[PDB]
Amino acid sequence: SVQQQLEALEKSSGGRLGVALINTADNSQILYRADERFAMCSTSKVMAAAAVLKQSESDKHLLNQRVEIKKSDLVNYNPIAEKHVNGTMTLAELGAAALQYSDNTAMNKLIAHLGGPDKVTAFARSLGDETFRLDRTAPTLNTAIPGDPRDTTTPLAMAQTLKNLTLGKALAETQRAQLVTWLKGNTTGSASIRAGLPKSWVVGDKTGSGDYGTTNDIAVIWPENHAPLVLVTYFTQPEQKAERRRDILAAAAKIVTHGF
Repeated sequence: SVQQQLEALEKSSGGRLGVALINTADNSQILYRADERFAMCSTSKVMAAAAVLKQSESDKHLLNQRVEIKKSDLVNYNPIAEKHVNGTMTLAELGAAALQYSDNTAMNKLIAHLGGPDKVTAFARSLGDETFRLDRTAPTLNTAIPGDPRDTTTPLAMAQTLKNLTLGKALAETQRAQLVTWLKGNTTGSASIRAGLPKSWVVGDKTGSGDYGTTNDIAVIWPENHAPLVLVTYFTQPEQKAERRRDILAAAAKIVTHGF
């Protein structure tokens, strides 16, 4: 069975696997350690970007506003923000970089503009997500230390919230459509969830990778002839310098989507 397949996958992987799939056709779900906390890592960027979109619903000027990119803003990873040192980037462009290239500088600007990590948590709360919690900026929010509650959430919680953001009540139509466009254009997840699904399926996702070989991916999937599916696959390991295993996420995705 699916459950027996996942536990077997987990057992041979050498880590801890968290899975949460919601079939919007009938709201049925497939859960594996879905109520356990995991470090979100860069998948938390979706909540930061969405927080800015919610504000833009009340300020038609926000998204095009500018922020200047200094050389001191560059952190451990910023492939897009680097191309703009001494120049500027609009909040929209920062949202794009943070999500489609997982630019860490871009994420920080968004957090800064919102007023800090605590504000992102409040936004999550306003959405009915009582699990999510952002405590730090990039890149320290990626330490993913076992048992550390900072910057974590559960698979089910993130699945429920990702659903509300992309297919439900969370955002106004234009903003919601913008978030979806950003997710579909992601360039960092070909070896993760996407790798475990039929080539024709349309997918929008946000990956994450941190210490303890933490490998994550949350996505919205549009089959050719069925209602959408929302999937969260989190994976983490016992040793601080373990390698990431994007292939485990692909395997989990194939296991749970069998039949759609």
